[PDB]
Amino acid sequence: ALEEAPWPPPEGAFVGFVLSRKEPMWADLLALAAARGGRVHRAPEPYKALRDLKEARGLLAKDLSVLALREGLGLPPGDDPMLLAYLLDPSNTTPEGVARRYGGEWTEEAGERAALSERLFANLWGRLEGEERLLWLYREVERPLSAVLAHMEATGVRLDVAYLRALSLEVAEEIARLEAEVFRLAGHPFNLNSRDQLERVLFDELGLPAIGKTEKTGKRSTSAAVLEALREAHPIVEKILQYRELTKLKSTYIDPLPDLIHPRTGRLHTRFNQTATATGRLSSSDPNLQNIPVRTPLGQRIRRAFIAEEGWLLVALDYSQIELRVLAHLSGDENLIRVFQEGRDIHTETASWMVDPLMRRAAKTINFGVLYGMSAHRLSQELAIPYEEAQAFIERYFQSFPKVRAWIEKTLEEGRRRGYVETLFGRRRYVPDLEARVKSVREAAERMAFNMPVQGTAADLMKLAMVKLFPRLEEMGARMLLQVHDELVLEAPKERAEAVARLAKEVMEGVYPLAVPLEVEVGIGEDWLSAKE
DNA sequence: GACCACGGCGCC
DNA sequence: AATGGCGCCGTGGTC
Ligand SMILES: [Mg+2]
Ligand SMILES: [Mg+2]
Ligand SMILES: [Mg+2]
Repeated sequence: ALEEAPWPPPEGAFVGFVLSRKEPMWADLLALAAARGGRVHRAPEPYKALRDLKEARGLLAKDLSVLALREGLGLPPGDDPMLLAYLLDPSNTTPEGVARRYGGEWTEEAGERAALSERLFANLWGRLEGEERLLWLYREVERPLSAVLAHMEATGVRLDVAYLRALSLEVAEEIARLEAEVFRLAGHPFNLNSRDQLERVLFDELGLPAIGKTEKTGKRSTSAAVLEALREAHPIVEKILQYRELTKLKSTYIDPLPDLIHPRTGRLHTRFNQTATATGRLSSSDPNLQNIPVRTPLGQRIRRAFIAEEGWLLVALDYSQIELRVLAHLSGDENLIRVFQEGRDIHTETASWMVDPLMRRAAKTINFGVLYGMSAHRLSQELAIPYEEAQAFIERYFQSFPKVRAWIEKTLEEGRRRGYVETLFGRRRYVPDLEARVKSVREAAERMAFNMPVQGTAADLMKLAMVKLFPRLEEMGARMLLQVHDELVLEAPKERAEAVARLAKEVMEGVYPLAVPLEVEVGIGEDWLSAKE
């Protein structure tokens, strides 16, 4: 429909582009086009044409920006219809879906993608007419965040490859020791990576008791939860659990990651997906750097591989109990607020009449369990305690936090009536199953509905913090590298590391004052692990 | 080679 | 913390 016109397009044009593969740091830019004023302009030479653009404006704008940055061009992402649609309804996660829903078709041609971006923007922008709070999120959070994310993705993080290569060889030997032992105990070799073959050995051959079933197909489960309950029923179980941890870590982190170092940067580059979750959280992929191990000994060895550039240091910042602090704000519960106001540690309170680092991490679990409606039975089982004691603290927990219960009840009722729930800033998630006539389904929905305002507000705060923090770091010559939901990892020159850490901490803590203070813990170090002071 | 569903599990 | 939110592994299957 659009009149074909020579490259370049006029300022403000919407861009379309085709990548050889989804990851922009690795993609070949196959085609580039732009649409505006009833015309479409197709670039004869996509790479060179990139220099003609003032900004990347259109579907998946950030992806193009990342590729431009990769090529040394400071091309910032602007409007992206995906972000508008994601704010309207976070189930809007793909261009295929968004195009279908809001006025077009996602094809494989740059020109059509440019045209599509233009008309989708017009339509979506119109749908936002009147949605003042979603507009504010778009302008103050999502749109500027996309530029920040573009820089993070293009910067990447340094990884000690030789170290991981050496580690792989060690872990391989330990795994061989484990599988050889398991096979002896089974009385025959099988594929130990097959949970189906494992199922038969444990429950049919060795005749161990099958405890639970798998969700979709009803097989006898061999999950860690089950194996843990059998650890003293046969010596093969512990060996299997150790085999699981080692192969999990080797196959997911140790072996793959070193092979993903980019030839130009010498660094590892993730993608931070901005329209991928139902709550407003970011996600990370290709590879996921938001689930790097940290809990077990080997897991910590893996995390140590993430290092600062020579002459620089990593600065790691974490919000402390951001979700509970958020819950205190949203519910307005006086006591829970008094808890954070008076700089006390809540999990401690409960831990005493329940200081050990285990008698606390057990008090945290319970606190969150009752929070999510865990009954006196369902919780007394999961945790080594009688049903009585379960129902016991359940009643008091809410006796002392009455407004938390009332907030949950109010949130669900409104969710049922409106069809959606919302964060502090008005980000929405639609949850229709709050009215289902099947209890298990309805109650699953209720746990999602109630979680979203809390997890989503925490996400809103972190995103806003990232938006505020980025320009300050640029001025100081520091970089933002990673976000892990309630954590940030920065890279700073050694001489400036301490100042950067102080500043970033203050920016994060004061991003948007609540009824309770936000607290941030900060560490500095040569690697991701050591940086967690 | 690709895709899928699944069970399973890494992080927040 | 993992109840909630994700992404990736190998297996088993298909195309
Ligand atoms: Mg933490
Ligand atoms: Mg799954
Ligand atoms: Mg296969």
